[PDB]
Amino acid sequence: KQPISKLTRATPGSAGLDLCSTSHTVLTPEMGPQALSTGIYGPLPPNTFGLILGRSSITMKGLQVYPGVIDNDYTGEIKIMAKAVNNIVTVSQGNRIAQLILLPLIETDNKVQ
Amino acid sequence: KQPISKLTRATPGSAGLDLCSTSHTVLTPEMGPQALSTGIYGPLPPNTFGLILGRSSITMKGLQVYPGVIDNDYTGEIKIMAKAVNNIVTVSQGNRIAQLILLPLIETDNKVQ
Amino acid sequence: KQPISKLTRATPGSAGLDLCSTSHTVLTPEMGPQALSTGIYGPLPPNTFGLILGRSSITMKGLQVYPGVIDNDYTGEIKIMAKAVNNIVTVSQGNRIAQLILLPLIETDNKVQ
Ligand SMILES: O=c1ccn([C@H]2C[C@H](O)[C@@H](COP(=O)(O)NP(=O)(O)OP(=O)(O)O)O2)c(=O)[nH]1
Ligand SMILES: O=c1ccn([C@H]2C[C@H](O)[C@@H](COP(=O)(O)NP(=O)(O)OP(=O)(O)O)O2)c(=O)[nH]1
Ligand SMILES: O=c1ccn([C@H]2C[C@H](O)[C@@H](COP(=O)(O)NP(=O)(O)OP(=O)(O)O)O2)c(=O)[nH]1
Ligand SMILES: [Mg+2]
Ligand SMILES: [Mg+2]
Ligand SMILES: [Mg+2]
Repeated sequence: KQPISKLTRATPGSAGLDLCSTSHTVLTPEMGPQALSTGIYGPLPPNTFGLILGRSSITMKGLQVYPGVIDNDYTGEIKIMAKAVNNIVTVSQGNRIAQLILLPLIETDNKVQ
Repeated sequence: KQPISKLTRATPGSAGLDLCSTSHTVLTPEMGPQALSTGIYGPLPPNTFGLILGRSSITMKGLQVYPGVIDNDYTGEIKIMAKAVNNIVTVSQGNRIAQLILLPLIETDNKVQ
Repeated sequence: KQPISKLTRATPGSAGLDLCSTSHTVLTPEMGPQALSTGIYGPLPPNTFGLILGRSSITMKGLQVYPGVIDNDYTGEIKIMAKAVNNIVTVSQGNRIAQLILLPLIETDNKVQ
């Protein structure tokens, strides 16, 4: 169970923190959306939330990552929601397949149900 | 016609403001993108804009929400752009199917056409 | 080779900077993801990064843009990653098909591999 602080960025000016799949997974379009496990857990730094997006090279190879929100106070495992677009996609254990981007969490007076 | 201030968040640290469909709608993949009505209208708080994203549990059930930008000065009805991925999807009136996330609107000198 | 400063926004309160395709391109669903060229190059203003999203009217006409991250220090050509959803899509040279949104780049202590 690793916290977000263990993630790395490709370059100093890279916006995304790369996420790996902890399992070897084969995906086909007929399977629809699948939740890939990353081994990384919330919560996030104060006053931030996360967006999970695909890496461009992975998108171009036919694996679509559906953008996901990581809440500031989420303490579960970060999953990547993904679907093979056209072809059979093979995700090997350790392949970096998505990235976490951190964004400011704006306060509002909206009610909390 | 309800303003964004009427939306609610799941938990204090939830980044998204949940959006419902005001109509019962059936969707199939052959239909392609459909615009679902929410009953909620812009504009947004000063110096912010909005992103519309799917809820993860709804994405995993096979309804893809295409991410959308809500401009600061949009005064129309917020719609959710959605497509059934693989299967028939039935959206009941009142189902929360997407979420609005508020983000800072950065000023630049880019021209305004 | 044009910098981001040359882009325009639809209205003063429009969050997105519109991106055009510099080539006439036909797309079908069987083709999967294709990278469209825009003629516009990073890098981005200090302390910002970019998200590339579809325009809503273009999404509703059946061209899906996969959201992409533009890093602060990217100096290559901004491309739009796109797929025809259901039908044949014809992108004419000069059609505005996506938009760049600028967001704050949050600093963290994550390591840089
Ligand atoms: O891609 C994702 C999206 C969400 N998540 C986790 C973290 C986020 O805080 C949590 C809930 O996200 P959403 O609000 O998008 N899902 P939903 O509205 O279905 O669940 P909840 O009712 O708990 O808010 O799911 C992921 O791990 N990966
Ligand atoms: O998912 C969405 C996306 C956009 N919208 C509305 C609000 C946003 O301010 C407005 C215009 O969004 P885009 O700029 O993405 N669309 P487009 O560029 O086609 O229209 P315009 O030329 O008016 O900017 O459409 C939604 O209601 N839901
Ligand atoms: O839609 C996109 C996404 C990315 N890009 C460019 C700019 C961005 O800085 C760069 C790298 O993006 P990602 O980190 O998403 N791709 P990946 O992780 O495959 O490459 P790298 O290993 O270089 O980080 O690709 C685009 O031009 N359009
Ligand atoms: Mg990268
Ligand atoms: Mg939620
Ligand atoms: Mg627009």
